[PDB]
Amino acid sequence: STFTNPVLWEDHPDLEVFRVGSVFYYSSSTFAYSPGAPVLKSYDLVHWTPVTHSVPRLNFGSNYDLPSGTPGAYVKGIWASTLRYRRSNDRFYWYGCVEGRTYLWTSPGGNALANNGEVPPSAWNWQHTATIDNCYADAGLLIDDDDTMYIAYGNPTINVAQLSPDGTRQVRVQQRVYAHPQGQTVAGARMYKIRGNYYILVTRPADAEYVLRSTTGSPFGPYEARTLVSRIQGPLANAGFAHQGGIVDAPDGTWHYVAFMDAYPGGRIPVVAPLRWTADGWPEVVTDSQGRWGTSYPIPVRGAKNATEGLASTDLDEFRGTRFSEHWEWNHNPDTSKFTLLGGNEGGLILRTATVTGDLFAARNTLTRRIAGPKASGIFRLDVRGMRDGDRAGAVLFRDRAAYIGVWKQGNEARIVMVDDLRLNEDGWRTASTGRVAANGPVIDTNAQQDIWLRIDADITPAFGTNTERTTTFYYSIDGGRTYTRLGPAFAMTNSWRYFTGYRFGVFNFSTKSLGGEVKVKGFKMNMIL
Repeated sequence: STFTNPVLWEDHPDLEVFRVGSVFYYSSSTFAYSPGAPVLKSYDLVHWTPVTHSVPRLNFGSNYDLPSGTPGAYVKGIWASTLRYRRSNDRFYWYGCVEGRTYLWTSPGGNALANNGEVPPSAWNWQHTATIDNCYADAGLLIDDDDTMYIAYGNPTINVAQLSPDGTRQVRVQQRVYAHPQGQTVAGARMYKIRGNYYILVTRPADAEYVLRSTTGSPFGPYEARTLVSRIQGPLANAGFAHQGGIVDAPDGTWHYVAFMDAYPGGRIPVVAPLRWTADGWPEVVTDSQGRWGTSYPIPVRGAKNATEGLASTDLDEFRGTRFSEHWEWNHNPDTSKFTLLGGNEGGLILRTATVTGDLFAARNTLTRRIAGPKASGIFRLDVRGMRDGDRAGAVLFRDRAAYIGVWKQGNEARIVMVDDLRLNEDGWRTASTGRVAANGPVIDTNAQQDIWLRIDADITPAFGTNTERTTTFYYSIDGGRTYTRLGPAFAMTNSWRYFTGYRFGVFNFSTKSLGGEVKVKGFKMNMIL
């Protein structure tokens, strides 16, 4: 029984990982996507499924509601943050520093400590619990063995704060518990209590990870460093280096390092290796026989419990019931008066136009989800009969350099179009270009408007550090999805890391004239391209 890396080919960066009984949990960072801070769940560290988000609506300032176009909160919001489960009061604590203040969101755990780490889906209930006016940049929470809470944080040097018993105030801080001896940057703190001593994992961006250990046995350090990895090769080409992430023990006591790689343009994806502990108390990565991060290893937990999630990344989603599956996040906070999940077996998502603008980056209520790699096709099925003069709705390959296939309603004409050259300026994230119609498809009658399928075939095969840009192509069906027609040129995708998040599939609807129009999203399906 073995596994191959990467363990999940979806963009989940700045991961924190820990175990409660039989369950491992993984928290990632989401910038201005809303809900923020997804939590994934796994029985074996290899098969992961999304189960909740720690921040159901971003409460960090009015810019997160995208009230007035770019730069809005693009590439701000949730950077590296931290999640731990507190057994003493059965509560999960998420901390993340956003624009200079640290926000605490918490949820009960449905008595997880007593049920081998399981949390009933209905028990998650995340609430804003505190705002600490100290910036804990790249925070790593530790809930110590005596139930005192510490947070390691900082960039380019590391500090440790002690919080009050309820976790809402700072009561003590020790500055500079670690500084690199050549003045190089460290960041990305995760903090641990292991075998009677304190350890902090830090990244030397973006090619190394160090393991720090308290020299005095106090959580305040100071800490000495040893290398955990530095410029290690494998397990993927053209994806930078395995770094950052965290370490975690399995129920049988063996330890693992879960790191992530810069697999742009798909984004940043997790890889796992075993760890061994030296006689004198330092962790080391178990490489393959050539000193590389292995492409496969033994399964971390044998005979692990099965799935039943519900929706996998590749399952058909017809928006049944009245909440989104955990795969979906809006670009910025949605205007909840302008969308409706109708619910029931029939499902369907109504998107009413929420913004009047010529600029897709300024539009509210663009709904997005991650692209699984290395190659995947995302298919949205819509009814656009409800569109009004000036509306533009469609399926977008969404990032700072974007393209879409969609429908433009102008007077009484509905026409399929493919638009490219949608660009944000990386310096400041204001809009650089509002797009070019690269090709026109057919005018579509009411019957075709009732059931139009829009398909995006995306290649996110890693190309980081190369001179090759991957391409994506777009297709439409107006015969009930039986055949598809190619529209527009192949779209070259950016390998830039500056926007941080990977390319996503999205659906949007806005007006250049006035509000009032709508489309219904009947469903979404992602198919792996083999």
